[PDB]
Amino acid sequence: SNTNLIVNYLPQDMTDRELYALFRAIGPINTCRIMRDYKTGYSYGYAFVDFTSEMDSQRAIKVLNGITVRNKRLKVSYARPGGESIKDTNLYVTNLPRTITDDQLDTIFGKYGSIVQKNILRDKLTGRPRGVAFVRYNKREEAQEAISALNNVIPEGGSQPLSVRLA
RNA sequence: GUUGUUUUUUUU
Repeated sequence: SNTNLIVNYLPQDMTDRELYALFRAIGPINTCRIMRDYKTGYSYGYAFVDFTSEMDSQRAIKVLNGITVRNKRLKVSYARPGGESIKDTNLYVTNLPRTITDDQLDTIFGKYGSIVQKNILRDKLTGRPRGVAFVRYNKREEAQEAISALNNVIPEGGSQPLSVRLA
């Protein structure tokens, strides 16, 4: 947790030119990479921004986090050290009680490790949960643990066995 | 009974 940031939810048509102007506005930028699939060069939808000062980095988070750019809302946060340990940490859960909430998810899945991002898919019309959700842990061991502890078991408040697998 | 994130969080 220092100067390196990971920018998420970037519109596909965002150029390095844009990333720069946007983040440069906070303080001097060391580097700005958009991360796109080699060959086709299509944005993986995220980027890293290495500021020069730990202070500038922090402030970027405070100001740019959540700002809307065209169709998306950016999500700026400190990058976690890479590695094999961050691998296979995204979970695809289904058969979740339809009365589920972000706080229950936290209770159920938060004991096995530290959640980095979670999303309860909701019906666009009703706004009610569809029973699906994506939970992304910090370490690869937490997801594995989460999986074996919750797969095929009935969650509290529900009458149906959860389904937890790697996305 | 096949629900899939603001499709895409580790350097593409």
